[PDB]
Amino acid sequence: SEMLEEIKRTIMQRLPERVQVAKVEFEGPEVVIYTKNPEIITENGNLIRDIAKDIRKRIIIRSDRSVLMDPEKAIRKIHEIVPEEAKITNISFDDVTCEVIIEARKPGLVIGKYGSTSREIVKNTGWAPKILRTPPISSEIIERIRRTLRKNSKERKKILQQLGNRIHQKPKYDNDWARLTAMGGFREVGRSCLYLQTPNSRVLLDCGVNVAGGDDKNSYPYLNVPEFTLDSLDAVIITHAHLDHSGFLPYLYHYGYDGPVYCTAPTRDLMTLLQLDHIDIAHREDEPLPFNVKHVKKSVKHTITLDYGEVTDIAPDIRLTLHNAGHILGSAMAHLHIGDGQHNMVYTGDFKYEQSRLLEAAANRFPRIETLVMESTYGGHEDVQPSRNRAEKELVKTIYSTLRRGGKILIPVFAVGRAQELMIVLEEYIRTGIIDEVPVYIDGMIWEANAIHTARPEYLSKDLRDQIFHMGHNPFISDIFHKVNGMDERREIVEGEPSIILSTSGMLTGGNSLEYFKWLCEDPDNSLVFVGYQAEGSLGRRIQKGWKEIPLKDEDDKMRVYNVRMNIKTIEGFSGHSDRRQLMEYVKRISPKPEKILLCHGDNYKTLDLASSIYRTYRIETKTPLNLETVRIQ
Amino acid sequence: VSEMLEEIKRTIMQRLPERVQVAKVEFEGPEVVIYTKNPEIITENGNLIRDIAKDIRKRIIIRSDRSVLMDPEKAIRKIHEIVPEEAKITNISFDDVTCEVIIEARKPGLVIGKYGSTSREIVKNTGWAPKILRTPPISSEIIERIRRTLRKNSKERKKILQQLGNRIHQKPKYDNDWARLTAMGGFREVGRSCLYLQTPNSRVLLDCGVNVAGGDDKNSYPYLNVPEFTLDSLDAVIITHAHLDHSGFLPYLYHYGYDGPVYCTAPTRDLMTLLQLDHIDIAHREDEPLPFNVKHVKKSVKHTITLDYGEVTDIAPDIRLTLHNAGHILGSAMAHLHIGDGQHNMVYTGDFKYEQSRLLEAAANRFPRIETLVMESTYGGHEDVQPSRNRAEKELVKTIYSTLRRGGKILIPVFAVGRAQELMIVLEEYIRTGIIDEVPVYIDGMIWEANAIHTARPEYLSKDLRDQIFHMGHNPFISDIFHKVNGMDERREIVEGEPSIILSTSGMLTGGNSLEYFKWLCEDPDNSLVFVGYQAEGSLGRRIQKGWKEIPLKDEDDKMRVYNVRMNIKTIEGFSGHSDRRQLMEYVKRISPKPEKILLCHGDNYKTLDLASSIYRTYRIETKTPLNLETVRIQ
Ligand SMILES: [K+]
Ligand SMILES: [K+]
Ligand SMILES: [Zn+2]
Ligand SMILES: [Zn+2]
Ligand SMILES: [Zn+2]
Ligand SMILES: [Zn+2]
Ligand SMILES: [Zn+2]
Repeated sequence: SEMLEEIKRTIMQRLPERVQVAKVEFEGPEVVIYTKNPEIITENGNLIRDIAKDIRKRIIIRSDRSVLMDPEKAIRKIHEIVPEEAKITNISFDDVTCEVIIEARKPGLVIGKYGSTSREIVKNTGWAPKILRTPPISSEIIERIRRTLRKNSKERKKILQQLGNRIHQKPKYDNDWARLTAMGGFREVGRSCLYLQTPNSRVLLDCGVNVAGGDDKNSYPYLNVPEFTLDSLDAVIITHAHLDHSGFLPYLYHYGYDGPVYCTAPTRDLMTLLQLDHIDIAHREDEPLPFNVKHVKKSVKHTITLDYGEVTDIAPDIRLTLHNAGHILGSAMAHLHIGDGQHNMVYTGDFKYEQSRLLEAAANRFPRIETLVMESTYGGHEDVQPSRNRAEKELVKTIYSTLRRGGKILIPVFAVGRAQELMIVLEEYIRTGIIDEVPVYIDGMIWEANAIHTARPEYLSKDLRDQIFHMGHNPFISDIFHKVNGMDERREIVEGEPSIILSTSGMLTGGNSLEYFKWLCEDPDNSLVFVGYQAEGSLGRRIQKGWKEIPLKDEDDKMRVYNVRMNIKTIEGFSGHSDRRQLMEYVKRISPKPEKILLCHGDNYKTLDLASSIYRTYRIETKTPLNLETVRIQ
Repeated sequence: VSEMLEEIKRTIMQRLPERVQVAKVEFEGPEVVIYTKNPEIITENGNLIRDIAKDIRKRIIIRSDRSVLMDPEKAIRKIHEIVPEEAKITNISFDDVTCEVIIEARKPGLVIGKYGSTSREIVKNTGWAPKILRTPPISSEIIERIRRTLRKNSKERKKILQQLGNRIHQKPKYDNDWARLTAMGGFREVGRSCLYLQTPNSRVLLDCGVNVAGGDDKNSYPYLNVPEFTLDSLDAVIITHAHLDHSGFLPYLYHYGYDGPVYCTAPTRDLMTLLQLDHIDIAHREDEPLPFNVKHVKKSVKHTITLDYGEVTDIAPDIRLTLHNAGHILGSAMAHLHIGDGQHNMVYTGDFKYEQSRLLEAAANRFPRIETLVMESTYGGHEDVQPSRNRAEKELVKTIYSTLRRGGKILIPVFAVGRAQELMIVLEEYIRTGIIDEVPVYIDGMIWEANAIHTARPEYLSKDLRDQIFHMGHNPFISDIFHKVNGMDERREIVEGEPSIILSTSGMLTGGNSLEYFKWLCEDPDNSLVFVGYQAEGSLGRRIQKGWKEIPLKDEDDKMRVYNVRMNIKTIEGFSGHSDRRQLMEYVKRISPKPEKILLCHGDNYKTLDLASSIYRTYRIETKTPLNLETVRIQ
């Protein structure tokens, strides 16, 4: 409140009057300078950056509300100076960031050669143009998120006002120490949740849920831990959108959390999609779910989207940076700069240290690092996956076999994960004629997630991105695929001609895939293909492990015993997690060599296995904490 | 007040005869107290009482109701009637809380009377319960001061127990799915021993010490600023032994609003308060801040509950505590915590010597069900094997007779309680025999006052020594050999005087009287210094022990002055109150039930890891060596 004034005074004393400052706000992680002279934005903020580096802050310049053009009139002036050439799809406005969102067929000519066209836009309207390429298909989810954000301007500004007020304070105490407390997904794969404590700050790294249909004592993170109180909590960071890592977030907002959430733009989008489906599933089966739609909305309002590499002040003593995890669209690793920096840490979350058809390999270059916290899903020597090539041949073989038998191939997948990777490869192999021309069916859920993909292309692999937006080969539109919604429709699918099915609930735990499974499991011609990791507990793993006598609800709700006779095939070398050797290589090749390693998100016996392996082959101390244990970082 | 309580009361009384004229049943601390209107029932060995006690697994105490207790003044009159004078009484005290009359006499057997006849009659006549004691050879200023405090706060103390008892005997709120221990001090170090046990229902501190090695606050005090620690949720504090590195921070808690109990042995409590008070006096005599005062030490006493070795006591709805002899110091204990269903119990050792000393019995190794064991590791690491004390004794005499005939004094710096006691015994015997030249040995007032407490708590001393003082009258703490030193003028007269033996307060040279004698005798080659206890990192003792000779400190007129050491520095290994490398190892072998997990504390970093490395390699038991803010899960 008072230390902030000194920050404001420093700005004004370093700035010319010509820059007509209206007010200086502390909005969230950043400092905002509002000017009554829009042309100032246009000029080089080099003097601005000189100030930013001087006070060690991020500084944004925007136009004051007074010098902003009425959106009505603002649109005319746009069409005036483009004009039709770069055919414009849509124009939107953002009352908070003072940006005009412009999506067009050819974004280049919205900008102008030396960025001169957009220069004219700001100079004439006062709006910062966000030049964006037209999405080949709109994503209902994003449209909704935008409506939420739009209609809640006033409220969002105050949240940012207050959040920023907490963030740029001088720390209350010295930074003697730092600690990490496990709260989930340790010596298990499930409720990934990690709790960082400073004498000043309390942050939660991931906040997930165990999807496996079991006890509450096994499905949720340990909030009942003495150290964790909700009021003390300064921020939640969400690596990627999988419910393993994000599913418990809406519970927090139900229990009265009032703070920020940080993640990549895709993460926020996918997250919302997955959580919303999680409501539809419970409403479908008549199961008491705690969080309503409202709690997802609150989550969205308090979410702060971050680009990869974008350094962010989230607490008086904590800078956050997100680096590409390359596991799922928008998946990220958290690098945390703590205090004086001498003891920084990195959390991986789920990651893959290999370029996929969809994503760029996980990052491995960072600022100074003391401690590394990595997943160990496929840890333990026995977990070397086969080469991408071999993995691909294997699939083709299975499908051809089924197709020749005249059957269908069911591949159960999460709405986002292996699904997209699978779609790229299948599209290609069919179109090329490596696989026989056969319809590939896809759950609305996956489809809707794909929409998000094409809409955040910057988060895809360069290779793929350029293939879509420069070469015009977009696999997700292909006539090969057919969108699926309604059990009514699905009935026809299973009764129809030999085909390939992608359906929701990655491990066969409820959802659509289960219903397909019911219909197809009793025919030896059909085959079930496993691609993702099958967690312990899940029916998927039970099936995989060889279980062939499964009891389920009937056409009505009658319990019926199902004698599985269909082919069960697991295809290794496709998972979103880096394999055993890749994990070990990731440690060999790091930015600064870490001095301590923690292992999480890993099956009990695989975690211990990797730990000794790492140490004996690299002589680096690795801790393998149990679920309620705490490790010191500083 | 509570329904769970009333239920117990009914079950108690429906199993009692009309003859037990029961006034009321109270829950007072860990125990259930039956007040009776018929004192003659106290007399009978409550065979039915103990039966009820085992059946409900609670501890039951019988007392006379305040109704049938005779006036204190009137009671005294009735007592002197029945001795009548032969067994010469020294002092008579009363305790409103326990309904107990305390009597110290020259001949206690005559106050009991054959067949307990006399004592029985005192109950019949006054309603008071006679606690009979022999009058100690020396009275303890500190023990008397405590007793006064307890008398003049009985009103409050009665209420304190009533609430505490009310909290303890409740049904556990949540299941006992998990248990965990947070290191808060004295881990990978020796300094602020403090340990935080937490269940879903209960929060207990094991030890609460101060790193006497006075430096930064961030290094001297335990880490209470850990998120998981609240003072409002803390159910109990357990103090193993009176040493400041285990007990010195306790008064801070009460300063900062702690309202709960402290558990320990009677001598521990007494010794505690002595060292705690001395620590306060030292700071104020040396113009230095300390975040607690006398006021707070008094509060600490008010809330203290003393226990005997092997006394099972309900601490929390899901915790039972038993203290076992640690053999380290007078009253030194290990803690056995029976948690929940008892499947995942733990033991904390504190400091301990797994060997019989002249002064104390060997550290207990026999316990009921255990899963986790937390032991000290001061002398971990293969290098830290100590030679037999028979050798240490011989090697000590050698040094003495050398320095003594050279025209020099022998300085031994010791904490008021510790090696001082042991040393005095072995010293007394050797001069009396004539193995040592007869020279006067000077003691600091502090060690003397500590001794007083030793002779007042006989039952905690080794069986041998207990027998030799209280049945043979060979009390070594009386020998004309020793001289109590108070004031500064006496100390100067020893330095200029003719050579002899010195014992001075503050073990490793922190300050106090210990630093005074040093700044008088170190520049003389004739003199020498002997280390007998452990030397912690942040001390001058540790520096002088490792070969360092030059130091900067203050003079008479508080002047920054140089001090050059020419004297002999001889360390006598094989006398510390900590069991050495061989004994620590042996302890793990002979431990009653084999633990399935071991945590190491109170050890030097490199030694801790060394030991742990060897524990696992030898016995293949998981050993954790947690850093100072880490948490280990027990269940
Ligand atoms: K809590
Ligand atoms: K605290
Ligand atoms: Zn995961
Ligand atoms: Zn994931
Ligand atoms: Zn490109
Ligand atoms: Zn000790
Ligand atoms: Zn100690």
